[PDB]
Amino acid sequence: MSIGKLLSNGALLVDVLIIGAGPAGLSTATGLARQLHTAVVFDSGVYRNAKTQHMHNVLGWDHRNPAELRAAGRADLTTRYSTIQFQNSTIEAIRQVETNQLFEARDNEGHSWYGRKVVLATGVRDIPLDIEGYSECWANGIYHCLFCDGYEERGQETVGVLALGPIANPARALHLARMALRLSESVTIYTNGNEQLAKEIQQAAEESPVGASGLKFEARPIRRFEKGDVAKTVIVHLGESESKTEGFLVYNPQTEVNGPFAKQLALNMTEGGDILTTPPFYETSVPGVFAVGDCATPLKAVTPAVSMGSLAAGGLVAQLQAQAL
Amino acid sequence: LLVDVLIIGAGPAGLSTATGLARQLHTAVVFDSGVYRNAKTQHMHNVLGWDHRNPAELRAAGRADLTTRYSTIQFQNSTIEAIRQVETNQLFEARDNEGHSWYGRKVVLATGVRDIPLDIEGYSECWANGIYHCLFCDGYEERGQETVGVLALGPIANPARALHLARMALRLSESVTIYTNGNEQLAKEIQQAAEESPVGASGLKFEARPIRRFEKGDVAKTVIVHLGESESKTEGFLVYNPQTEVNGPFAKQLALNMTEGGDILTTPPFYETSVPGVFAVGDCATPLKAVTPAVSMGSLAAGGLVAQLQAQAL
Ligand SMILES: Cc1cc2nc3c(=O)[nH]c(=O)nc-3n(C[C@H](O)[C@H](O)[C@H](O)COP(=O)(O)OP(=O)(O)OC[C@H]3O[C@@H](n4cnc5c(N)ncnc54)[C@H](O)[C@@H]3O)c2cc1C
Ligand SMILES: Cc1cc2nc3c(=O)[nH]c(=O)nc-3n(C[C@H](O)[C@H](O)[C@H](O)COP(=O)(O)OP(=O)(O)OC[C@H]3O[C@@H](n4cnc5c(N)ncnc54)[C@H](O)[C@@H]3O)c2cc1C
Repeated sequence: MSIGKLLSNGALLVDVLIIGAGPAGLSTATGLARQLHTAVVFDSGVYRNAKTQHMHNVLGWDHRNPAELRAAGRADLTTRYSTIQFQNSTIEAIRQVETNQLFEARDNEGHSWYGRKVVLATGVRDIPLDIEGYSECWANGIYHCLFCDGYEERGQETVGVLALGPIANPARALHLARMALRLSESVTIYTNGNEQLAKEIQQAAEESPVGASGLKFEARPIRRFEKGDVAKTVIVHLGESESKTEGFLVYNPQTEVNGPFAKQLALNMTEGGDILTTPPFYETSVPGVFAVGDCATPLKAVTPAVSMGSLAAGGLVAQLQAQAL
Repeated sequence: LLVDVLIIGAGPAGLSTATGLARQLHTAVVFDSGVYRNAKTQHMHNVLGWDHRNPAELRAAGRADLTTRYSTIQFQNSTIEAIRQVETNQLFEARDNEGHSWYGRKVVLATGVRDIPLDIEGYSECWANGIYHCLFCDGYEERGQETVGVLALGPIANPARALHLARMALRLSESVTIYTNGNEQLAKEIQQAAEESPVGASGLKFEARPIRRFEKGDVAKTVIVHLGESESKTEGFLVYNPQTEVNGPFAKQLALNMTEGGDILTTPPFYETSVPGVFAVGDCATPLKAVTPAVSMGSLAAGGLVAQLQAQAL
């Protein structure tokens, strides 16, 4: 290579291997660059929000393409700084060769990279509902985050909430339905064949201080989703032969962390599949390995991802400067 | 005038909070007295997508985004003098410097902090101009020094803080002198801690003489530190993270729990204060005083506000 310190195997050793060039990884690299620390940032080119044209709820970046944030971040990292190296390849394996001290990353081309520390910023993959038409409607009628979307489609007569998967409880369903009520006159909560749940959600709503006004409950099984002709509408085909048109649908899917690294490094995971990290610096259960962004928090958004990246760099700088080379 | 949220502050923290609320069509009045902690700076660093940009540009973009595409966020360029609760979590009243009152279901305090100067002649002249508080914020621009100083005074007067800063300053300078302003016991403790640490004390010097005054040098960001009676040392720049105090009387008026540093005590995931319905975000509510945490706090605060407004009666 051309940056870092030589090892006995013939390779150069950088301070940090950052696996990910979304906002989380780019923000981590941003902090390191301030203190002249070296990093190889890997990018497989798989971004969770690749299906979108417009970012929201990111201060100063309203309605901008998420690709623009990544481009600005990359430009900022190579223009006034020269310690940050970008590698467009997919990491297939990571191993700790020395405790907290040396890590090896191997890519899809057979090439090896060495860092004193590792940052996992691989993001997550959204798991589709096994229902016909779901894939056509995802991020195009079915929305997961009403801070991220929904405002553009406000003023509806009726929209739906899918109380399925992780939304199949009164807390999540009601929180999402009440958010949807800001955007629609009426909200129908779909339970896909769970009457008991529909009853639980209704009762919880009726028994809550604000009540159940504006809410509809649909317990019938869902046969398929059809992308309606107009705007972001989705026709939900229920039972044998009835259907209903909704302005759009709200569903926050189950996710899984991208890459095999939690398995390979035996990193503690959350019940939800996320890599378990602890504030203040978001170090994982193996020292010297950090995790930031979607792969390491239930707060899966751009501003928390960038914040995690900054704080991780603070911790990395501390470790790099306090620990013998 | 009753809105959902009275937001006191239009820095990154307040603006981020408003950005969140606007997505869900919640109403807010954002107050701005026009006093920003980084008012003295031309170049913001360590904020993804904004390297070397003017911090005023971030505030301008955040304001423009909110006024352009959203209609539920109001801005008031006035100073708030007093806030009080009218009914428990039900209602808050903010009184401005013109004797107008505003009512909100909730309140966000995003007032920032004021950096307390050292009581040493010449400090004021050298602040953010030779004396730097955050080596992620600055320092990189003045790299390649022969010598720089760390002021191990106030909150930096302990081996951990002094060594952490000194090792950061060593990235930017051949040598770092740690000043203890007359505390010889501290100088020795810092040296031993460095000497006994895994990385050692190489590149560090220790200066325990009392500091009489700071004189800003004519060249670049240099500061002449006047020691003893007549002796002096010229540094490339000095590094010191000051004690801070929250802006505004609101933590006192509402009797909000404070941290041991004087910040408003808040807790993730939503940064609500010790008084239900009052939130605090950004510098006034965290020891992590930087733009990206301030912005993230604003977003999460908006999530908690959104949750309460929609689960509680109007
Ligand atoms: C449809 C949709 C819309 C959204 N809209 C918004 C919005 O408006 N506002 C908002 O704040 N949030 C939004 N989000 C959430 C947002 O996308 C995430 O919070 C954010 O992208 C997380 O950033 P990250 O860096 O953690 O992961 P990502 O941005 O997904 O980046 C992951 C990086 O890791 C890399 N990677 C993964 N595995 C490997 C490997 N083995 N080797 C090398 N590289 C690897 C990828 O190539 C990629 O570069 C949206 C999400 C979705 C699905
Ligand atoms: C010299 C210097 C350089 C810095 N450089 C960087 C950097 O490069 N990168 C970085 O990330 N961070 C930097 N910081 C830290 C950064 O400035 C803060 O983290 C950030 O400004 C916090 O934002 P905030 O919204 O919490 O407070 P502020 O940005 O200070 O805004 C506070 C708001 O509250 C308002 N307000 C206060 N009291 C009242 C009242 N009574 N009525 C009405 N309104 C009121 C003010 O008018 C203002 O609008 C720097 C700080 C300093 C001092």
